[PDB]
Amino acid sequence: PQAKYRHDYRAPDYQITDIDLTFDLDAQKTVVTAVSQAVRHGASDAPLRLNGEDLKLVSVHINDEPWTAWKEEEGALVISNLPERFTLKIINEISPAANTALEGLYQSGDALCTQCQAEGFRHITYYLDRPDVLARFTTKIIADKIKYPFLLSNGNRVAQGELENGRHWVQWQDPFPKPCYLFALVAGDFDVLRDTFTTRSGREVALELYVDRGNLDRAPWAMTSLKNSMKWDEERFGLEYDLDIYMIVAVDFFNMGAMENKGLNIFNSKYVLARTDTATDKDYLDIERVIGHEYFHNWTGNRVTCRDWFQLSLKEGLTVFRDQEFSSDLGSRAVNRINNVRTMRGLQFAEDASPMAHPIRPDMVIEMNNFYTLTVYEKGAEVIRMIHTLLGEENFQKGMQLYFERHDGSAATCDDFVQAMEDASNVDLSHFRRWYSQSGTPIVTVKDDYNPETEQYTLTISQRTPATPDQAEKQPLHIPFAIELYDNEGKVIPLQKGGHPVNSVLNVTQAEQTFVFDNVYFQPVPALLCEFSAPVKLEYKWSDQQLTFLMRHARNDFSRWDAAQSLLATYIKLNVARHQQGQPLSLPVHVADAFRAVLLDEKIDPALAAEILTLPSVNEMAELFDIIDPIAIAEVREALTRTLATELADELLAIYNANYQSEYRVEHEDIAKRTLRNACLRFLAFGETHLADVLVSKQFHEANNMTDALAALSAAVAAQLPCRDALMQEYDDKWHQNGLVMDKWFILQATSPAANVLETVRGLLQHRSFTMSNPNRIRSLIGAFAGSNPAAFHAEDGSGYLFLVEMLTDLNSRNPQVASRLIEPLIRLKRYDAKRQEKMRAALEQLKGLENLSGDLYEKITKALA
Ligand SMILES: [Zn+2]
Repeated sequence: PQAKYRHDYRAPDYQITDIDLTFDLDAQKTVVTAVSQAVRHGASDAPLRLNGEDLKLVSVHINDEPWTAWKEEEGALVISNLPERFTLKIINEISPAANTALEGLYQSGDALCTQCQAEGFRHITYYLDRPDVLARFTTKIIADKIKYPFLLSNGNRVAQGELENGRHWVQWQDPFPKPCYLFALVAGDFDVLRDTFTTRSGREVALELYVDRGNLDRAPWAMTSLKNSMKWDEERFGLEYDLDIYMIVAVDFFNMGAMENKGLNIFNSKYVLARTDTATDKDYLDIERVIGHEYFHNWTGNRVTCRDWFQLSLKEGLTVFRDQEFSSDLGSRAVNRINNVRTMRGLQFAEDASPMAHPIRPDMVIEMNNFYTLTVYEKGAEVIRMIHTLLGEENFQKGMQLYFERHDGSAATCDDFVQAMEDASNVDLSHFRRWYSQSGTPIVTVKDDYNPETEQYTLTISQRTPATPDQAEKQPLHIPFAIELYDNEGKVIPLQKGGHPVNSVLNVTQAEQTFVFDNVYFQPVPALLCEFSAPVKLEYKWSDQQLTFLMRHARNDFSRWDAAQSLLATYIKLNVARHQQGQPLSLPVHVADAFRAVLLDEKIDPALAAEILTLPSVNEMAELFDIIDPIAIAEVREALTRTLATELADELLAIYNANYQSEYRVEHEDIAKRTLRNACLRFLAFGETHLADVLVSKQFHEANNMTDALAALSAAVAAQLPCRDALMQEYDDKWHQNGLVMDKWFILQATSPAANVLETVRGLLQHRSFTMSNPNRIRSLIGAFAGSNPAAFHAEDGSGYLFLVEMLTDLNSRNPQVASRLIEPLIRLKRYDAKRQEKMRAALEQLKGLENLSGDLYEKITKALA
């Protein structure tokens, strides 16, 4: 399998302007007839090179002439000797029922549906499967009426009829030219929730949500979120929907979260289906986020698409930024920012330190599906957010307007987007562009000095990015570095120099630079990298008292949570070193006191209190260390929880009780209270055993919602309480028929601290609610074990690696995309000790020798073993 390089981009020799598709649909054998209008742009002797994978070719005609001048090759149909403009007709067969990879057209339960990103359309017919080829689609679908009463594709229904032998047909037309990755087709029998949205200019849009029969009770929240998303994009970005119908289909079998196919999104049902007894506050907020995300792609992705797949961040980073702004505008901005920063620090930073490290605009790709990553999405969004920081909302919106004005109806590049931002704002972004082409996390080191004779505060700031496996050379970036200075009363000291105000976003552009501030009347406590103003690691020699001062006085809630994180980092690092020497936890009294003060503070937003009282996960803790000791990290996290539970027992129980809510509401004040209450519960589960057991068991049984029932169940598992086995069995007996609800239970089983966790996980491969045919089940059981239980995955006997190898040996053949997601914990070997590395290398060498090794795994394994 051959690498492809961004620098090799070349305009296509042929364009296809219009394509008329017919599907004679059947799960065993689908016949596709594709009639394309092609125009040559390249040299008159250039052949037409169509992509195709796993297709049975039936015929090729050019202007209705059976064509003799073609050859099939690996992944291609090469057609020679063509006129300048012509009608191409291809007939080919495919088999949805045999498509276990879930790429192209496949079977999802009884339904047929598509997943065409990045390059799945070539699994349906021979085509120019590249996103700079934009065609107007019309799609006719012919199927058995009883099996497939609903036949959906992009756009509007323009014809329909019935046939003999119990078949019917529908034809769809989408007036907007589109790259083929936005093609979608759905056939099946569904319940449909129907509603309407009227755009600000008065266009009435029919909204239709298709769910499996019986699931209509779980549909209204997603419909509500869709209307919320539409309204918000109008208010915030001035964008309206541009078609007459918006369809969403929820499918159980889906390798991704959701896809933005024009006017016909297809969603993993995990991001659609919610009822208060089945779904948590977090599920509700995730549905909102992902409904919004796919809706926001209508402009940032669809009306302006990607010239090539190396530009993936152009749509994904910008759309993630938009979904974050949506969630933040509608909810708690501080909570959203906190959560996204934890994802950056705990998950993305790890990827940027891995063999798969890549810039947000990659330079080299073997399997494009390997690059739908935390880097392209989450760091890509941090990069858009830095442009927003540098320009401010007004200029940023001007740049959006110029971007759409220039690029509406075409495929664009990351560079085009930056250029629009720069032209609209008159902010020079040429050094800034380096964030697109350099991989790795910068480390920003800050030293300060207060001069009492001159009343000046000096920050000496430096930056470096360590070399990564993909790039030996690194250069300084344009780092927006937001600061705030506090006097001893907690008041902000105006920033100024030489009689003029200074902007609080510093431009850190050099390897080393000094910034001097005048009229600093008192020695300041600084807040640094405010609101995580750049995606970097900060090195500053904090005192404990500077941090607790900030937790008490910082103006932005983010800064208070972030000061607590820096405070905790110090003692997590201390206690991991202690664990390694056989010693128990040590924590100064004044550190527990800072957390007591948060619990008892009446003025603090419960949303903030809740996040400060949620300890960093084992993955966030891992990023504090050069060499990861996952067993010490897990045990230290538990010991810290036990220590805080003992020191704060009375305060924890008071706040738990005060935040009781008899009514369940999916509303941001109610959610904040309940998140605080359940954060208290986590600690309380580690109190005196009988007391803990009673409290947890009672919450589980009296819960009037899944958020509270799951928080109880999770605490019983985490603290290994006596009630655990009974509660876990009760949930199984109640919920086994419901895969999405069982995913929560598989996760708890997979991440359990019990000594026998792997044995339990292996037995659950035979559980009635588990199946290897379903990516959600796989991710909930196997993926959560390997990625979210590193202590057990990295068991010293190497049993975790051997288990993952057995699972990937199956999935490599069955569903390479899911296999490649799941291999990720194994490729982090260089972060671990020598003895672990050699077992992990051994596991990777075993996988490398697999017969029919997928390109998806090949790419990661070869990087990991380099
Ligand atoms: Zn997206």
